[PDB]
Amino acid sequence: SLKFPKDFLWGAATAAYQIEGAANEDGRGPSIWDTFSHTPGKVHNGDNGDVACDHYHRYKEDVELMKELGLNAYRFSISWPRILPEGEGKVNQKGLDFYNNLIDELLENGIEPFVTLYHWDLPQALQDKGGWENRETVDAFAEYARVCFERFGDRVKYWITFNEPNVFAVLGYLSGVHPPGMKDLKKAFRAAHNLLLAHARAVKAYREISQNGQIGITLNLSPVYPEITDEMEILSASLDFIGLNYYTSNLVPPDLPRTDMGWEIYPEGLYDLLKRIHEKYNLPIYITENGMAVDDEVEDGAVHDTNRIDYLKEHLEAVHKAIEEGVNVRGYFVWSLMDNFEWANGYSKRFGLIYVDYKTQKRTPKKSAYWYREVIKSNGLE
Amino acid sequence: SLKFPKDFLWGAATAAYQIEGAANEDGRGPSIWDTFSHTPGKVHNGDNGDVACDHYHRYKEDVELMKELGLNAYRFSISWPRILPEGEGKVNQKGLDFYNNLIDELLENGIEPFVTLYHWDLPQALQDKGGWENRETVDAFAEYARVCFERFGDRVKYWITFNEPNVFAVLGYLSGVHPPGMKDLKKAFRAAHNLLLAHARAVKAYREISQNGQIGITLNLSPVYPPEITDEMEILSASLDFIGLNYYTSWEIYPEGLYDLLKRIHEKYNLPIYITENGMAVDDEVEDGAVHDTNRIDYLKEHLEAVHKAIEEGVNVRGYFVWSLMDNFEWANGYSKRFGLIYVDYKTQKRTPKKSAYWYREVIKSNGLELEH
Repeated sequence: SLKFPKDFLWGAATAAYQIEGAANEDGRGPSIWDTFSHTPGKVHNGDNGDVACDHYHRYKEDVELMKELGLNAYRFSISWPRILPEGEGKVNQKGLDFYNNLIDELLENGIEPFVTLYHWDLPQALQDKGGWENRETVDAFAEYARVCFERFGDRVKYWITFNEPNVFAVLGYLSGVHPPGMKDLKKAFRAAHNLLLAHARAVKAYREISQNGQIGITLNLSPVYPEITDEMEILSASLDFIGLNYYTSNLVPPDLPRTDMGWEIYPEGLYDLLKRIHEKYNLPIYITENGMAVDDEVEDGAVHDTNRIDYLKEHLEAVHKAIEEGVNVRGYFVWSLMDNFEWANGYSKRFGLIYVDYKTQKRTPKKSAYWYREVIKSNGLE
Repeated sequence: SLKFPKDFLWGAATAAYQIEGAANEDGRGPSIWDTFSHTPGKVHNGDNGDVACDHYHRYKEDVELMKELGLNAYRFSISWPRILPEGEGKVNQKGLDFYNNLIDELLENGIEPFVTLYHWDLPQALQDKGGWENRETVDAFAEYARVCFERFGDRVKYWITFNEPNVFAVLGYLSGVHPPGMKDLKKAFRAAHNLLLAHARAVKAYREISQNGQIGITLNLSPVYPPEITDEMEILSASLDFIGLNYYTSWEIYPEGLYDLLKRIHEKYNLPIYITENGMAVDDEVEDGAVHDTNRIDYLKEHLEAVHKAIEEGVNVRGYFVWSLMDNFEWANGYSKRFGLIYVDYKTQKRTPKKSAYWYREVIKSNGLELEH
């Protein structure tokens, strides 16, 4: 048996546009992914996030499923255009009411929020003026980050500025398979630069009103794909933790099994990566994403996804071997809590511990959900 | 009685985003008005054009209503993002199929198409790159105009480049009440400049394939709002075949203004003139299956008098189009302003001809009106 540290965080992760739905309800403005998934040829089978998991309306049931899972932490993202329909200025009280109710529901059931500010849903009004190529987007994000800290920070104490900014810059500005769908390295550089500045000014605004919580960033360090004043501002933004998203390693040759994404399953790469960061850097590490897509089928009311079981099992061995050698892994989040809209793959890729039937919105916990509940309860593995 | 020329065009007018619906169906990409109407605070009551009059699916019933009306011409717009979901590149075959079916349905009922290329629905993909502040949008519009000419021009003989480009530039870039919702005069200037260049490049592309149909543009010269020298001459190099006039008022009802303008265009310019828009919004209600919009009759009749006084003074008016054929999505006013000759109930999509439809039908049948001292 393999035990984890006592207060180790056990959670699952989602993202706003991937589960929320209610895209054009209750004062939410459109994001670039609303535009992207309404454009033919961009997303598998014309899927969009108009409805998604309808989590906006069904959050109470979803929080209750988290409690039965036994989570002590839940990673979600705030939809920027649900707070500021134009990215800045007018605030949506209804959007604030939703995340206040969500946060309070999580704490009522012993679940600690782990909130991501930007999870790729840039407000479309900002993209009309250039998006991340225009510095006024940086201003808007800082105002946006401020609003979230002031109204949610008394309850939220784990914050993330950006989810895989390195990946969005590549897929959105280099390969063009993600919005804003361009292929120009000079644009990618400018977008990346202002992403760093927006990160730094949000990190500083958090420290400037001083919450007992922490804030960091998340990166995937081996992903698989389908003037002067700014520099000083950027490097003065020291972190409290680093979030690691691991799925596979783009370097794998060894004949390995493959997921439903085509991704080779290679948990030892997680172990080494954890080691490499421990030697280079000393900050706390949270595995903010780790999961597997499976061709899941609801059977006789059940989904027997033992594939996903052994993937997470073998990856939770790798993290355990790392902590045994001093690496300060302080938490673990499965991607994902529920099947959802997986960007350009649409709904054809299921990562959830919980199956979602999109015709009925019925939630069916996968077998991995019942096994994960034991892992949290035992705080370890066999 | 006041009689019009034998070949005078009698029609009604619509615009793609205002009636079509099917906004995210059959290969259509989003327009800036899709984005605009999905943003809170931009459109009255949060209305949008997702469904509108569902004309995309109900076009054959609508064409049947046009023939009952007696129309010989019908002014509609082609949705640029229905032809090119991103404004340039891959062409949507289903979009070409729809307008081919529409035009063929019109001509089989003796109705002459009067097509507008740009009626305010810029593909959102091009707005992401700056929209009309970006010269690449000029290129995309030229290619767009070309595609339509090739696939539709063998049947279509009357073409409009832009509907009130002067109004869009003010409302989209100075006032900010229309998308892309900016308030900057220098941006209004640059957008205006690119619009004229795109107009000129499309006019010259039409002459390069030399279909002996006609090309022109539409302007409202009394709107209410309720140096690249090689460019500039390229603008002036784009001579017209006709001018389209949109008149509503100078909303004060003021038909004398119409006649005044018609002759000064006859004085100052000379092009054939089609009044491509004329109409009035009324608080229409269905009282037991009927709409008694006598107001709309008065407005039209009085304005049909002004055009008739101008024509017997030699003004070369060649056609007249009612705005609108049917109630529709009136931009930031949403569905709260009805301009149609035909009432549309948006819960059932049921079409109910108003009293003006029956009155306009007889005007066409008798090619004129009836007067008194």
